[PDB]
Amino acid sequence: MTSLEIAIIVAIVLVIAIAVGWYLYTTFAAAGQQTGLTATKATIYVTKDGNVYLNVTLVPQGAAQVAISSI
Amino acid sequence: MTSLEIAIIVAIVLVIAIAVGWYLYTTFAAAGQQTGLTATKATIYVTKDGNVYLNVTLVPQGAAQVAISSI
Repeated sequence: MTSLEIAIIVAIVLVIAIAVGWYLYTTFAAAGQQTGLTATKATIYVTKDGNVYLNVTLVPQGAAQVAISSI
Repeated sequence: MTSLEIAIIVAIVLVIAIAVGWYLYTTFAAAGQQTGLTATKATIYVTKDGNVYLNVTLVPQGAAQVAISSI
């Protein structure tokens, strides 16, 4: 087909290819941030007056600021 | 044919040829401006008070001012 046609088709083709490629990149960058909490040490402490409190040690697995909902 | 005829025919022929040639040029110049958006980084952010906002990085593919319709 005429070079005009190859011009049009290559333009649209390149736009679509770049879009999909950097879509893959962004999906990878979002999947790499999957995170979660893990505990390495926990011993509930109790005082003489009845006050209790948990003294735990956390380590965030991943690269993010995990949000604690409830204990 | 008589040079009168060749004069007439070459005039009309040259007009038509120039018209079609610069038609091809203008079609190429219009096809070269095919454009589109592409994203390279996107991470939705959320505040403590519930306000959310997307912080994306855009790069226009092509040579034009793309118009965003909806997200």
